[PDB]
Amino acid sequence: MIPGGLSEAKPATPEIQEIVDKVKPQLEEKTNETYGKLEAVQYKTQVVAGTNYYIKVRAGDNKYLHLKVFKSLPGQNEDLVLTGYQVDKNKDDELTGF
Repeated sequence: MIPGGLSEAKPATPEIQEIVDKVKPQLEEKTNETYGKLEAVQYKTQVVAGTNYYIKVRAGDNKYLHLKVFKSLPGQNEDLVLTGYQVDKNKDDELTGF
């Protein structure tokens, strides 16, 4: 039958790291919250009224983060949008139910 949770988990390339830079800059200017120039190390994708993304970004060559990059649809707001993110989380942290 169908699974019960998020998808798998792959490494983050420059494109995926751009996906974050797509709404993560706004993310930063959204909660007036700054991180410190992070890079993507891994990520995934969700599934809703479009397609949400989840990118795991590092934070100091050792710390990490996790932010969103939702992609609505062309017929309405094709542009991207942040559904929720994360800061100095960890490796054994959770990603769903968030």
